[PDB]
Amino acid sequence: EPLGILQSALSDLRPLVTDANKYEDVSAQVAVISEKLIAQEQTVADLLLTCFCQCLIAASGTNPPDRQGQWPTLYVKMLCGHQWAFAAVLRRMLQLLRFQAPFLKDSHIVGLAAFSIHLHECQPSLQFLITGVQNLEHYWENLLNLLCSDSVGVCLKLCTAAISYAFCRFSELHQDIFSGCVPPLFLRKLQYLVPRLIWETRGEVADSPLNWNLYALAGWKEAALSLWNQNRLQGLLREKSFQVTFMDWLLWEMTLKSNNDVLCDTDRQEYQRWAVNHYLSESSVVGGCNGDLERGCITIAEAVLQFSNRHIQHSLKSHTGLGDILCRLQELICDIVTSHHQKGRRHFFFAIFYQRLELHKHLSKQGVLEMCCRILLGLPPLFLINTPSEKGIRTLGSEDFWQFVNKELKNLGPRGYALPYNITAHFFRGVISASVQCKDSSEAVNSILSATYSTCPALLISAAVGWPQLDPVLRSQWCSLFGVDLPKELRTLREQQASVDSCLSQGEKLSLSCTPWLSAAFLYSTVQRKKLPCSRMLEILDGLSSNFSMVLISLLFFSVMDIIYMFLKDGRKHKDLLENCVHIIHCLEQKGETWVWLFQMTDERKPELGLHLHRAASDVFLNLMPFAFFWLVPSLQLEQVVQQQDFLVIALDMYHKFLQLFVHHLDSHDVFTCGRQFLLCCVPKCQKPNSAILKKMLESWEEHDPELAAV
Amino acid sequence: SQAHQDVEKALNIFENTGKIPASVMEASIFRRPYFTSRFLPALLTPRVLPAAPDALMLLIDSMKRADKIPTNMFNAYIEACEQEKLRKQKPLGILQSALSDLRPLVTDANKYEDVSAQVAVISEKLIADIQEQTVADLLLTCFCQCLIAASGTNPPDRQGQWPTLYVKMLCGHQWAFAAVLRRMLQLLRFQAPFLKDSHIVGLAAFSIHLHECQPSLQFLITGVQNLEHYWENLLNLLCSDSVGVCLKLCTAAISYAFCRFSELHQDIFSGCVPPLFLRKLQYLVPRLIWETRGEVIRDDEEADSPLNWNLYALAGWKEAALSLWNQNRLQGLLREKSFQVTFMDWLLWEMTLKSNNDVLCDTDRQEYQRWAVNHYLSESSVVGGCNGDLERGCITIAEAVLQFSNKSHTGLGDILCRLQELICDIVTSHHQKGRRHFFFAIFYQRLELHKGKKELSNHLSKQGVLEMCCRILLGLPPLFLINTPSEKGIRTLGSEDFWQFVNKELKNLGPRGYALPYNITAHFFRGVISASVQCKDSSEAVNSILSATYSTCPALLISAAVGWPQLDPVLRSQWCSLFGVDLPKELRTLREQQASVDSCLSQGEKLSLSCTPWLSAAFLYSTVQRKKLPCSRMLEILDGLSSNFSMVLISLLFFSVMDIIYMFLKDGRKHKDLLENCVHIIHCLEQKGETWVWLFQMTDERKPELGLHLHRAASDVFLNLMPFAFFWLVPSLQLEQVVQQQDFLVIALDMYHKFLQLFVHLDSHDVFTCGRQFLLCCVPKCQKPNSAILKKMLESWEEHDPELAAV
Repeated sequence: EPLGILQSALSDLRPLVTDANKYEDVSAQVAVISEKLIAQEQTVADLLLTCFCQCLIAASGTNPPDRQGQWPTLYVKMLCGHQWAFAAVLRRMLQLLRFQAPFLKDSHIVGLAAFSIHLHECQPSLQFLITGVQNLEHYWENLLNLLCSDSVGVCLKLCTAAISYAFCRFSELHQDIFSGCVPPLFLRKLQYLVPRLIWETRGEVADSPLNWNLYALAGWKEAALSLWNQNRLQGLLREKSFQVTFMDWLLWEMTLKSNNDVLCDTDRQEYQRWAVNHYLSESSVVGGCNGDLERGCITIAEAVLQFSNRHIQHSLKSHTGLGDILCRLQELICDIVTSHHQKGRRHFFFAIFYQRLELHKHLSKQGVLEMCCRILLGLPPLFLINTPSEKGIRTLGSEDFWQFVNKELKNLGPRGYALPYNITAHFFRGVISASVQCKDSSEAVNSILSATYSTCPALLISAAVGWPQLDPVLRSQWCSLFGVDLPKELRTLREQQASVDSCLSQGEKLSLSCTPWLSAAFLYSTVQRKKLPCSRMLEILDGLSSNFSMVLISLLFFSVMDIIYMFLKDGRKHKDLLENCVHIIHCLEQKGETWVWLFQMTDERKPELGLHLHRAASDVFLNLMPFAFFWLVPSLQLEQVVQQQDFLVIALDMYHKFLQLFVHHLDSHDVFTCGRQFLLCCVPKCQKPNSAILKKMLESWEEHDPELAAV
Repeated sequence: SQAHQDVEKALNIFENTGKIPASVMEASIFRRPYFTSRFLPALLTPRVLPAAPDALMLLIDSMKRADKIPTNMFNAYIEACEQEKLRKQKPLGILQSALSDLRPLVTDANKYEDVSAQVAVISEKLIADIQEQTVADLLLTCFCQCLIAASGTNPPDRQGQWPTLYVKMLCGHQWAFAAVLRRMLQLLRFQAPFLKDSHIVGLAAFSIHLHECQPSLQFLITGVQNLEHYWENLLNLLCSDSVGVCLKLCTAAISYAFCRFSELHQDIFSGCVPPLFLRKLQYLVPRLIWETRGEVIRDDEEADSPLNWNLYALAGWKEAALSLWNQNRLQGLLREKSFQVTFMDWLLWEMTLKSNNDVLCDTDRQEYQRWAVNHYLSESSVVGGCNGDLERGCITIAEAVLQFSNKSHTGLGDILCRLQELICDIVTSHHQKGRRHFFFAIFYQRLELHKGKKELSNHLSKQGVLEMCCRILLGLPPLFLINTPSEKGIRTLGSEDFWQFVNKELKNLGPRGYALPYNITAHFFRGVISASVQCKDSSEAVNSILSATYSTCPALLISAAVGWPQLDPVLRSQWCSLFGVDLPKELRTLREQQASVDSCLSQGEKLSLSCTPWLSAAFLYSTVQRKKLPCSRMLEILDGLSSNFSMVLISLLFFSVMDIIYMFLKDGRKHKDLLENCVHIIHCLEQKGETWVWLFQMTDERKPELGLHLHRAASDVFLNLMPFAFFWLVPSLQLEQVVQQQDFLVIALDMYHKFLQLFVHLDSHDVFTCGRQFLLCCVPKCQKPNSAILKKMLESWEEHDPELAAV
């Protein structure tokens, strides 16, 4: 009968406590026997916890806690001295707080809070055979960082009775050592949950509470308010072990479930619009900003780049407080670009991304370069531009989005030669929303888009690929600000597109404007978009121009990249494309040119036309170019790829890279043979011992390092 | 027919911000031939069991019962529920055999012999909750078996002369064809997330075959129309709860219709499949299945060939719906008008899809949209779309948000977050040619349809749309859209708009009457604070606005005064965050007045007066009314000898006769503050008169300045209700209300007219005899015995128009 005696004892302990009968405690030791007579159960926990939760409220009324006795200490001892029950009550408490958080009473809460404090007093209570937790301290965060997200109206009515009990138990001594009785974390969530829920104590800057009135209180809006004004507390949450800060606030507001909250969506945004301003007017000793605004955006981005890491969340957690935060970050960005002393420097907000990409140099182009966009979009299309104000002239330019977009194009693996569209519209839509500030709003654009074409090609080629979805925006904007003719750099593009969409129909001619690699993009993308074959592209073209070949090279490049994309999707070859290219080559082989310098993954001697192309291509792809160089080289003549200049110096320098990938096993044969037969009837460098050496082992370098000397 | 729609509207109003409506309470006493036997039983006839183990609507009933509103008949409500519980306290084998004898027949010999077996099915089905929930899953299930049995011998092209026949047989009955529908509803709502992968294809082929028969189902619980009003309910509920199933299904009622119903000219084929399946596969595919949006490539190797009927030996659901979106005959069929998808239907689908149900992470659910919006924003207008007019975009989004209502919600937040991404590109441009006027217009035209005053059905919709008009403005703030600066080398910061909207159709929004709520009156201040950066001074641009605001749009200031204490630290912190210098000269006089009032109340120091007698008497009133102090400690501290005193004593009478009402509409009968007014009157008498009738006159004939600077802040719900108060309080005075007043009789009649034009009452309609007294002793213009016998009828004008000409 391990139960009957249990209830008999925990009942005899009921009346014996109404009066502090001296030394009437050994009846505690008795229960030990009972517990020793019982060691699935999950009831000993509740049986032993209700004794406390009921004897407290039963004695209270006869006397206040301080003048109550030495009872709870001995109870906690007789409980903890058997390190198996102490491994259960914790579990039942955490189990009933979370799941049935609302299905609780107003008299069981305090019964757990006081027990929690009493636990904190017996720090020697430390068990190690409890998976998930190591020490006691961890338990507090473990349960509270789950309560303050699922249900907030129970982390306040549980972190208030604890204080109202501590300030009635130990409120006899401890002028200074008081701090150390309560657990620290309790005394922080208050500082974050009280104002939020009730406004009467937002910004405003006695003996004791009403003698433990909680047992027959009239509410919680006055028991949480009769305690926030207590001059003994407001002079207590200033030490370091009770100091809430700015980042540690975002980390908790980002985790509130929109649903299960208690505030309407049009009331939990005033709280943020106030707090974000209360933490910007502070000192850094506390952790808050010193009155600036830079440190108010750096510190909101450095948290979003830290809360997503634990939410990989493949393709569910309810709508987090996230998003809202990013709306209180643009209401603040419109206050440092719209001003009269701009001095428009933006080196910051980008060096913040140069760090996360160096922690692991969840790859870069998987889950971090998709937040450097979700952020960079929610902003206005003006922040991407500098807007200097040297002497009121207020010229235009950009040097921190180019130097950066040249290292985030590695994101879009779909195409490889292009950015996405949604990050190319903001730019062109910004240079139009910034010229306004200038005097002649149609003489800066001509300057920006002319400095471009030489510093950030990768942005135009993503326009060319999207023109028919973009023109009716720029036009309707320049015709909505002021009805004046377009500039000479958002117009040339319309002409170069119309000189295409017509001549593809029924055939007339092509105009061949100055820069090749833009006309070629227009042409190729239009073909692809109209589903035409690859035979019109090659007949509607000049034959006597000095700017013909430089179009065909560029046309071969996109074909290569499309092959490579088709390989990274249900790996195969897509035979048809391998034909187009060879035609292209034959369309330029009776002119005496050199197409083999796209396959130089360096910058040694490539004429200026490649750099402006390779500096637009991702690096996920140029690591594969060899996977495409040994498919369309053998599909050519065995002799029309040798009259060139320095051929094999690319061939074998590329085979050196075809191996690192292994460590198409069926393609190893074709590479081993085609990069083995040319080496006889090749350039006049060597006549033997080079094919032998190549057959020896993977020592092409050990001999080439000396062979390339003479050649 | 009507009262039920009214109950629905009231409930929809009692959930987003729920205490009680206002028009119903006004009508309880005015309209009380129609509040009993036409609206109460309308709310008590629904007496269903408490289906939810809680109070879902009985909240409103209990709240009304807290008052005298519902009569003792309330008891019969409870006694009725019990009675309902007294009402609800509570072969097939050979059918399975026959219905199962079919499968062997249909392998090769389906040569018109599958008829007599149908005759037997129908002959035994004649004789047959469990009676229905069991037979449905017995008829239907036979499909999923017979189909799969015949789909191994030959494809559907050649076979398939039984299915139409079996369905023809089923529809031949009436009490069973109406069970399969609800059974499929339940079987695709609850058990849908996990039932099977071949119990589906046996439902697409039962959906289609129910289309080529065009049966009649005019009688049903909900679906009254033909099928076309049934597919949409199903598909909408489903795509709102379960997405993957919607696509798994839509892409199986198609693949079964390019194989079957093939080999026929392309002009009539498009009538076999319903329209909505395509009208929804044009939307789902590019949402879930990326790689088909228009970014990567158009891969095509099998474009012109009947795609293989492989769903029974397939590999997955990512090649049965992508080997279909690439078939030319379809991709060239999604261009007709019978099924388009336009930029006002995409929203009403995407703006009702609650997270916790979708299959996408947040940072992909927030890229899909940004792709869509930027695809219906570069599309012609003959098709659904807007060429490049960001204005038109925002207009459409706002119109949809307004036409979605007919709190906490997740989908709507995303739309309201894209509004900001669109707008913030405007305020940072300073159009000066297309300005905020393009936006507010929408409201004005959504708010004119409800002018045909009716039986408490449109007012509710009016305030319901108004609350959303407000919620929006709080959902597209960069926080200074509501500010109209200019440019002539400098910036003036003026705001000529949002003042008309407030003076016309916003002040009649919230409680307390004369004020607004403290969620929209902070945006104006937190916006002048944030737009005062562009200028060069930043301390005078604010004083200019706040000095102009005294003449026009005064209803804002008062809403600050009434709500100051929870507004001071906000600004005191914002300013220090931005500049970090002293405050201006017009944002601190308010603080000084508040502090003076406070410091004077505790002890008493003959409060001063800041020459603005409709501000300095709002502080004084609210500070009292919140701390529950009485009158005597309210006007015992005024120092009126010759300064502006009577005005500070009339503003209080206004504020005290506009809160006798907020304590009437809000579950009450009468409040005891009229004594405060009977005292203010005795204080205005001791002075040299200072008459008080300006307030009780609606025209603008001779009302002095403040007399029309006040009514320009009230609401038309109250000003239409003053006579009530005028006739409540009057009887507490006599022999001085007239003989020493000016224009009393005229006003009394002007009021007694509207006291009759309200309704189509001993405590309500009693001043009949009262107004039948003032005449015998009044300012005698003619007033001999005619108005004593002429106002004794229904014509207060048959002779008054002339009896006033003799004055």
